Parts: sequence; structure tokens; C-alpha cells
Amino acid sequence: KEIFVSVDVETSGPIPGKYSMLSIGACVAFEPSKQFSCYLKPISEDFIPAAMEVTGLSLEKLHVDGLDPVDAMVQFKEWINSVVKEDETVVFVGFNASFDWSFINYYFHVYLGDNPFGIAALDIKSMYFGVSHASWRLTRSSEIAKVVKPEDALHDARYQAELFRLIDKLSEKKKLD
Amino acid sequence: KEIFVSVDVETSGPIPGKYSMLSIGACVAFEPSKQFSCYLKPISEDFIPAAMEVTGLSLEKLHVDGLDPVDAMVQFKEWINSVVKEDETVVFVGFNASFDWSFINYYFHVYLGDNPFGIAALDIKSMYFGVSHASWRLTRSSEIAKVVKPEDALHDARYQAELFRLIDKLSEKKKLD
Repeated sequence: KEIFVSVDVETSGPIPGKYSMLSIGACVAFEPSKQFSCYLKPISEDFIPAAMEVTGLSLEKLHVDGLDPVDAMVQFKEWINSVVKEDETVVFVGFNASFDWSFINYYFHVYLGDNPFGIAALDIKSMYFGVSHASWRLTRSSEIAKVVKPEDALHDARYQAELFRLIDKLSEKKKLD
Repeated sequence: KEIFVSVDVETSGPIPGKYSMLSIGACVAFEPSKQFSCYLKPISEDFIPAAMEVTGLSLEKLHVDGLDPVDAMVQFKEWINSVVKEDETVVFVGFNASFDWSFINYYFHVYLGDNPFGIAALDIKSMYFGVSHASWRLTRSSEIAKVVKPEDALHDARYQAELFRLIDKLSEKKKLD
């Protein structure tokens, strides 16, 4: 009875504390119509320029427009509990999950003292590495999209959820055929 | 041309910065005789008692006996470069990889400004989730060990490397049969 949740974050740099989680996007992997997204105020002035070029965001604007980090993580928790029943379990799902998890875990423990996702994350590249036993270099998103033919942090969350479903079907078929 | 590296860390709590990475163990997944291990001085006074009960370590002793964190990450880097050729690529491998990666990434960027593993980690639970398409709850180490029948941060690194090899063989066989 598991509810898989596709999560993606935008950040101003490679690690939390020194750098900031700037936005969260999340959808229910198998019910992507159920969606969560918000922007955060930075917790640091430091940033990597290449990282800010990727996001397109402004730290100065987010200091005015973003949510206080505690409010963001409270709302994320509320959402998670809204899509997961007491008799159900949540599973964090990400693409290069360890990056996004490092920020989600840091912020949950800093601001709320607990991470409702628990302690483990499901990583789609790692899943595909096992389904297809291709090289690690060939788990890049573009190389996956050639094999599985799929059709902003929320946009990334929805796209990654679709990869998850297709790799899921590929492993189910491989297992049951 | 990829060199997989099984890594495990011991920590005083759930997230870096607020809590400390206390020890590193690492072996070459497919050449486990090549091994790296060290203890670190804490970077924080905070700790979760349950976490310290698991490790058996003493923060007060590690402040005297451990390596300065910069020296630990320099030595880890040297080791990584010692087992990986210029024409080769390293792949971080962990069990619940996102936990260990969050500490390894934090410390590499804090102390050295770069992570030689890159930006992604291979997670064994996620790999097995795809090879076997079992439930996530059934990716726990004990449940994996029932199916694949395998035979301290270094001890964990070597054990997890053996799970990796067996799941690897299971996906190769599943793919080629």
C-alpha cells in the first residue's frame, strides 16, 4: 500500500546550508493530477552562477516573494499527508534522487525536526540501471528517453514521474514475461 | 569504463552541518580488496542518542582521535583518484545511497569545493526495486538478503558491495536470459 511521490527541487548551489533550496515541485507518481509546488526564501547569500542561470530565478526577488522555509515545509508535509492515508506509506521518488533528497531532508529536519518521507529515496536512474543493466553513463535522462520513449520544479517532477512509470512497466514486463 | 565504489558513512544524526559525519568506509565494488576508511572529528556538538548508540562511537574521543575533516576528504579524494584512471569514471554506490551521499557531498563541497563522485549516486535499493519489481518495503536489506542470498562503515561498505554484485548479476541474467 505505497504512494510514490515524484519530487524535484531548484537550488542556488550543490549542497544545503551553504546554498538554498529555492523551489519544490511534487506530484503523485501514479496520480500526477495531484500536485504541490512553492518557492522559498533563500537561507543563504551564497550561490553558484551556473546554478542560478539554470533556474532563471532571483534570490533578491525570492527574499520578497518566496515562502518562509518553515511555511514551505509545513505545507509540503500537509500535502504529503493529504495524499497518503494513515494505513499507507509514502515513497520519495526522484531523478538523481540523492541531490533533491539532500535538500528535502536538510530542510525537513532543520525546520520541522522530522522528514515524512522517512530516511530513503527511490532513485529513477538507479532503478533503470537495474532494469536495463546499461552503463551508468547511459542512465542520463536523454539516453533513457531514447529507450523508453516518453511523451520548473513541477514540470521536472511530472516528466520524471512519467519516466518512473515507464521504467516501472519495463521492469514489470521483464519480470512477468 | 566505470569504477563502482561502495561507500558507507557513520553519523551523529540525520543531516550534515547540524550533525556530523563520523567515519567513512569505501571499497571498490568489484575489487573489494582496495579499501578506504577513516574517522573524522565532529563539526557539531549536536547528536541524536539513537544514532550514537548505533555507531558505538564517542564524539569526545573523535575530537582527539579523528582526522580533521579537510584531511579526511583530501585522503578520500586521493584514494578515489588512486583507484580510478584518467580515462575512467567513478560511480558512487550506496545502500540507501541518498543518506550517505548527502554527507559525502556536503563535506566535499564544504572542504574541497568539489565532489569527485560528481552529482549522482547509484542506490542499491532502487536498483533492486527495478530488477525485482518488488514493493519498496521489500527492498529492506533483510528482505533483499532472503532473495539474493549473500554470504563499522567499512564492514557495511563491503557487505553492501556484495549485495550490489549479486543484484547486478540478477539483472544481467534477467536481461540476457
